[PDB]
Order: sequence, then C-alpha cells, then structure tokens
Amino acid sequence: DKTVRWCAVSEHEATKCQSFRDHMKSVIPSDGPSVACVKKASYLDCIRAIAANEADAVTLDAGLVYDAYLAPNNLKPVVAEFYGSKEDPQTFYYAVAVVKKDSGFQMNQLRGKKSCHTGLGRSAGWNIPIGLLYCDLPEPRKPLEKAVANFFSGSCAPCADGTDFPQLCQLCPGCGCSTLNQYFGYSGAFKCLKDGAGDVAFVQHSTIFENLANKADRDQYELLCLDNTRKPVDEYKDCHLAQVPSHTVVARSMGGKEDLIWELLNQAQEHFGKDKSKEFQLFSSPHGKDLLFKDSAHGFLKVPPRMDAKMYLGYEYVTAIRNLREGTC
Ligand SMILES: [Fe+3]
Repeated sequence: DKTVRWCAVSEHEATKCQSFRDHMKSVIPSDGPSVACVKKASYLDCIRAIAANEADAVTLDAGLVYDAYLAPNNLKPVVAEFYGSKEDPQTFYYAVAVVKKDSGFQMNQLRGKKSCHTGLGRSAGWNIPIGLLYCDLPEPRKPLEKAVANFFSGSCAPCADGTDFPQLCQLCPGCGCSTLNQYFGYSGAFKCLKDGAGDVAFVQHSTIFENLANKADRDQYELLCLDNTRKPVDEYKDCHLAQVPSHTVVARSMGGKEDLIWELLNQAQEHFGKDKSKEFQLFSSPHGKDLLFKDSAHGFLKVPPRMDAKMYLGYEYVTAIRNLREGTC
C-alpha cells in the first residue's frame, strides 16, 4: 500500500505515466500501491530528484545505472526488465550497428561517416561502439566527446553538450535528451539513419523489427559485424557488437520504497503486461516507443537483496565503462 512517484522524462512519458496511474487505479484495490507522476526534462534530473526525495523510481539503461550509483546520488538497481519471452526470460540484449544496404563501408572504415546514437553513456548507443573504436580515435582521446566528434563527420549524440562539442549535435541540433528530440533513443537513432542524416545507427537487435514491418523494407538494411563484414538484420546473433545487461529501475539506498516498487510493477505486469489488457499496455503506447519501459520488454524480475550497481552490471561491463573514462590503449 501507498504511492510510488515515478519519474517521467518529458511529455510523452508523462502522458503514458498518467494513463498508467489511472488504469492501475481501476484494477488495484484501495489498499494497493498507487502511482504518482513526476515530470522532468532529462534522465539526469530524474536521478537527482530520486536522490533528493522528490521521486522514487525511474527505469535506466544499464550504462546509466553506473552513473546513478556514483556519489552523491548512490542509487541502486531494484527491478530489472527481461526480454525474449516469459518462457525463456533474457536479462540481456544485443548491441548492433545498422547500416543501409550497399553503403560500402565496414566497421574499420567508420572514420568520417555520420553517426546516430541512442544517447550519451547508454550501452548500445554509446558505451559498446565507442569502446570498440577507442583506439581508432585520434589523440587527444580526452575528452572522449572531442575525439568522437573528430572521428565522425557529424553525429547525433543525445544528452551531449552541443556548446562544447557542436559536431555531436550536427544531426540533431541541441542534442535533446528526451523523446522531444526525434532522433533520441533506439527508435530515434534508427530514424536518424532511415531519414538519411546518418550512415550508421547504434541500437539494439530488435530496433529494426520494431520499426519496419515488411521484410522487403528491412532487406534494405544490414549489420556491421566485428569481422569487418556485413550480414542481414536477422543474423544479429552472429553479427553483434556485444551483449549488454537489461535496463533496470533504480531507487534510493535509504527510504527507497523498493518493496512497493516491486509490488507495483509485479501487479502492473500481471494486469497490463504483454497481451494482457486491451485498455492499457505497459510495454507499448500510442504515444511513443520505449516510454517508461522498453517496448521489447516482456516483464520484470526482482534484483537480489542489496545488490549494488557494480555487481549487477558485472566486472566485464564495469571494466569497459572504466576503461572508456580513463582508458589506456
Ligand atoms: Fe539500452
């Protein structure tokens, strides 16, 4: 029982959140957990708000789960999204690089091309691809933003500082950090490629399938494999850049309401999970893609007792992030 203040990032998420609240109100008893919606402009404002007791929960891509864990925020992962299916839940997804058919370049010929990223610091859209190209970048590789801006001939890196690194917002002026920026996120990064602004989009394996319904339209795209070859989009399992951890809901380490967060999400998935309700869907929305939770998620899994971000993420992934911040070739 009682309220969970969910942090919505911008307008579209705020709208889905209010629908969430209302529908949960009609199915959950008076003694059940309720939702309240707190709208912020960016995920970073959501992280600050939770730490300052202005909100209670927000779902974050795993690369951002690390930042949320750092002081003075010290948030912890409490609920994880899972993909694939209820039968065989997967707590990871594949980072891939999508390109247009016959564009004529491999992974080792990315210098000078234009890039579309889901957002600064995110797993598939930034951490994995930039981590793999780190040494191909020109010195000085610090700050990272500068070297990336000089490697590509223009990008859209949402949440980056367009004032200090204008090239990173060339494809999306402002580098807006929310769905108000049409090239934000997985589907936004794909749109950036589809529209012709960029040459490559760093997204997840399911992104193209969530955006292109005809095999004929998808046959116009390919994936860049690490062996400097290209494969069709259905072959991501044999052509991906890395496997990364699921997006996860984070909460305060003190007075965090993790029990209510789990109670709310568990009930929510039972009533409004995949193919559960015709009235409301937790994992899709007429208002946008990946609002509050990823459209590709099938449900939630509780994170084990008192697990910190580092253990949750794993040594390899946390290493990759570290080596990206300081890193020596
Ligand atoms: Fe992600």
